[PDB]
Amino acid sequence: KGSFVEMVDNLRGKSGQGYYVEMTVGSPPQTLNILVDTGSSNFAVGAAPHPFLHRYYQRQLSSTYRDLRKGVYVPYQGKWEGELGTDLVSIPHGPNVTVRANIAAITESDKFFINGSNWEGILGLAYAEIARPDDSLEPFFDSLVKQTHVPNLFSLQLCGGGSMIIGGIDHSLYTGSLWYTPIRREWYYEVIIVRVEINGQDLKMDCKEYNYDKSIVDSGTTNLRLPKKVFEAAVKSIKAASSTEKFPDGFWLGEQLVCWQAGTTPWNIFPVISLYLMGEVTNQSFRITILPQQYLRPVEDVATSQDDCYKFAISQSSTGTVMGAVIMEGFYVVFDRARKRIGFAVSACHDEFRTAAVEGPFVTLMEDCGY
Ligand SMILES: NC1=N[C@@](c2cccc(-c3cncnc3)c2)(c2ccnc(C(F)F)c2)c2cccc(F)c21
Ligand code: NA
Repeated sequence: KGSFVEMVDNLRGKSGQGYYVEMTVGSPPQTLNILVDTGSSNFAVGAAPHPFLHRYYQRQLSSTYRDLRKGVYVPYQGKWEGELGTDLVSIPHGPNVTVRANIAAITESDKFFINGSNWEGILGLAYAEIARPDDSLEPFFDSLVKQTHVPNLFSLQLCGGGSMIIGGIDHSLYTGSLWYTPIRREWYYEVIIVRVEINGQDLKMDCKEYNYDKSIVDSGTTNLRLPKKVFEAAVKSIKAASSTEKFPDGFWLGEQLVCWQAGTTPWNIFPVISLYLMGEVTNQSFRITILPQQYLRPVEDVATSQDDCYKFAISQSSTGTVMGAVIMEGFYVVFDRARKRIGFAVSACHDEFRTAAVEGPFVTLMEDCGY
């Protein structure tokens, strides 16, 4: 155990409900399913009964628990609040190690836990800068790296199951080349989008529009979220490409499903979306190409099962671009913290006409694209 091979397929999930890894907290170990979240920096676990919780962290049963005598209140679409402490943590299908880490024991929450998601807490994988109550609460990955010989890198293969490879890159999880984009600032995993194309047609905006006010890679968000101006242009362009069929406005707003008779989804009418990411060299970029099989999220429901029903998984944001799970799915994503960069490669996990791609280089002879 502890080898990248034994880490393959260590993630599970429910579509739109996040991807989770099995973890243990306390001594003796208490097994919990934990949402893998690149969009936050707290390790926070249900620590009191809840209607949506199968199990929860019982601090009174752990001799290794240490109370930090400090509250944490996290309002955000909902909220969670609790108490801080430290305890022994391990990932049974991860590295062969046990570490002492900060843990926020969630004692009260609103719209945080989801009915039937199968997870009991969240593993915030981003940086200390966005940790709550402040940057002095060391995130889990920082403790893991400080306490062991685990390399300062992790990778995610999200399969729309999947794999979280801690401390390395597993070559069996992707094909082709790994293309790197710089982490602009170590808070969220912030990146820069330099160009957006839909059906190979450039949106023709100043590239700063794509990164208003930041662009991040977030496994804890389902959708591709875009700033208002970008979102409006994307929708207009997708509507034009798919004009042979007209859908309700609620569909485009992500509040209404679109259904087709089972096996008849007209994938061909929907365009490919290309996001060009800043390269590791000046004015060089690479693109990641997403198919409608990624941006039209199937909604599993026995009641609608004579059909295949989808939610449009692209939505408006007022807090910048969010490259959520629907974007990460079908790409092997390397969070290369040691080299302050994020790598993308086509994942080993489309149709007979098109395939998702990671390709480059592209030259734009260009202004700075960030805020
Ligand atoms: N990326 C994020 N992680 C948060 C979160 C909280 C609860 C459930 C999910 C989730 C639901 N469905 C599918 N995937 C994920 C995500 C989050 C917000 C605040 N505090 C934390 C904390 F635990 F670190 C996490 C969250 C809330 C809102 C916007 C976001 F970008 C995130
Ligand atoms: Na180390």
